[PDB]
Amino acid sequence: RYEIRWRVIESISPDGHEYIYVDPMQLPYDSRWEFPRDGLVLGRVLGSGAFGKVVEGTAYGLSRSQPVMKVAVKMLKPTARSSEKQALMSELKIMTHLGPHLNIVNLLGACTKSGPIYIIIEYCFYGDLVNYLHKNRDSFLSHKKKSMLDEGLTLLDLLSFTYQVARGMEFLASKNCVHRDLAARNVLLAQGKIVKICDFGLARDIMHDSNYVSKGSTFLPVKWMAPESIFDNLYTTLSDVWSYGILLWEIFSLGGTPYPGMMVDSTFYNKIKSGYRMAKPDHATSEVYEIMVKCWNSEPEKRPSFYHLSEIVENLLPGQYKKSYEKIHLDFLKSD
Repeated sequence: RYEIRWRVIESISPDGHEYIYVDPMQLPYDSRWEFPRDGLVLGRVLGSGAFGKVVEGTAYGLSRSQPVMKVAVKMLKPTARSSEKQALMSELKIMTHLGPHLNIVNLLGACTKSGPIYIIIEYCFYGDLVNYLHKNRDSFLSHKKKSMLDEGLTLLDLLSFTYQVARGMEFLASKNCVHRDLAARNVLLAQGKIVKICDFGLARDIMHDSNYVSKGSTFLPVKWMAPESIFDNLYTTLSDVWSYGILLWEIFSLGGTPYPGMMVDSTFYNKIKSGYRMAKPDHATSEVYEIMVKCWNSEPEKRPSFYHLSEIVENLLPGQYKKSYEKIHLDFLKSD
């Protein structure tokens, strides 16, 4: 049952109600990513799920800038079915198609012969944003109080996370890529407080995860899904924009649960159909809440694009933030 959530839209109708996803099986794989298993040392498990895990590792000779490099490694469980092994390959093709960006968890290499499949990816020291925000809750709170009366976590960090996710999603959307599970649990934080969007599905157990709900064959992240996804099974980049607003609510609640205290049941769905939206989280500014509400337009075409969101949020960031971000993004693309 493992497969990546992400899809690439091959073609879409003018209205946008019909589309075709690229079938990764159609694409050939070039082995530009192949890396000798002997150049990899594996360490401790970083996350473990129903059909695979992600492990910390060190790669020797994988990078020219960093001949000794800390990495993460994705791999299936021992029982894993052939179909899912193919899903790992598909993931390799999709990443190759996207190419690099500062704010996604990037592919670095792969071991696909003479052993189990390994996907070598960037290591994100701080883990996922939910856990990071929970652990730094009281530090943010303390900063807020000091600011009120006059190394941690600040409002500038929260706006930086907001911006970097918008930039990573603008990149995916620019590639006709739809994430379909955008949420704080799928945003990792690297050293330097660089946020990196991913699909951490391999390392979760979907059946026991209360962020997902059964429908039919699968488990869906209903509280992050746009109404046309919930009701009509449609997922486009504009659906992701809805998810992005839900993610912002998680960020500015410092890792709160969306629709807190509401269970996904018939009354939940009826409230959504009636136009219910979440209230402002405690630590959102009014501008930030305005951004969320725009993302939650019932009409997909009225939602802002990720380019427009990146532009809006840049207006909330000090001019020098943008200049550091652009330098770090440059440094990243020049690496190796």
